[PDB]
Amino acid sequence: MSICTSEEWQGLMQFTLPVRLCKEIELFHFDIGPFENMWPGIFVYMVHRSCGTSCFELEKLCRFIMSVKKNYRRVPYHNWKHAVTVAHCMYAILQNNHTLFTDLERKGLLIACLCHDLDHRGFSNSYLQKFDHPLAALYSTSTMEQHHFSQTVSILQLEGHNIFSTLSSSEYEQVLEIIRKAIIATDLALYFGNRKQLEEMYQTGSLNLNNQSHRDRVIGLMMTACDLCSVTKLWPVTKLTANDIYAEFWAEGDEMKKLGIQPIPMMDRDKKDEVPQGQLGFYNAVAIPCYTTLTQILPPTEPLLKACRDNLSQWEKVIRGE
Ligand SMILES: COc1cc(F)cc2c1nnc1c2c(-c2ccncc2C)nn1C
Ligand SMILES: [Mg+2]
Ligand SMILES: [Zn+2]
Repeated sequence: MSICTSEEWQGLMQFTLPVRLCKEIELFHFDIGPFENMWPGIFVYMVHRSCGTSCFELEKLCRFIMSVKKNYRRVPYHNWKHAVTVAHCMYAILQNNHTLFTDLERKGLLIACLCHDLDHRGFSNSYLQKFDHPLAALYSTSTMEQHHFSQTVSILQLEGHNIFSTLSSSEYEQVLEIIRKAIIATDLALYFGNRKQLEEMYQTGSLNLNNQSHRDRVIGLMMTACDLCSVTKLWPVTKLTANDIYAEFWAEGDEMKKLGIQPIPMMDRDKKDEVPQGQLGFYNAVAIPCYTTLTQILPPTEPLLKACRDNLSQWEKVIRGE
């Protein structure tokens, strides 16, 4: 696939985060947006503050991050910026609930977050399946998500990027499986089922964090909550992020129009007027339920739901002309 230069990872090793960001990075609403140059360095900081300064060989970690950066395409939304936004939200989740998770879970989850959309071409699973893309022949279900995990393993299996080699054989297999489940849970189709099972478990009082299956379900919803966190930022950031998401949807719809196929309104560039209504529906059907369930299981996660509710109110104000 694609490897980083020696210049790149060496510069990353030298990086020190400014003290004003130290405070701000702990906050859920933190926008990485204005600090592009610092993004690989922000990740290292997060790994170190969550797992410790010596739980990963600095050299190997820097080569990994830099190769991960390289294997993210320059698509409008599913890019390197998205990888770091998702990893930051996970960092904020882990920090506010530190001892609920194991050291192996904290490790794998931050890496799974940075790799979850690895080598995204800007096309949905529906597209790949309907136009019989080689990737759909390889992976029948959760097409992109199984490919993103394949890329993650392939970056690990690269010369001096294998950040986990120093773990036990038992521990290496576990973390690689935590990562597999985490990246697969990021397939939004799987979320709806998972969210309903967790909601029942919470209501009946049967949710037990010591139960592996229950644990894997909670991690899954954390993955979805991190993947959607752009809906959790200040209204001007959230509004701009939706422009990138729709730029990608419209580009996919344009490829269907070129084949004579009419795209769904969401992927139609001619149907922009329907976007505020589409966002309201997504917040009501997907985002609000996700953050609601996450707050019930993990009460410290509450500011995510609070900001989501604020952005929903903003979309209502766009619909009602305010
Ligand atoms: C009608 O609006 C939407 C429809 C939709 F299907 C997905 C999304 C969406 N609106 N905001 C979103 C979506 C996503 C997302 C999540 C996981 N995989 C792919 C994407 C694009 N992230 N964010 C912040
Ligand atoms: Mg994805
Ligand atoms: Zn994603």
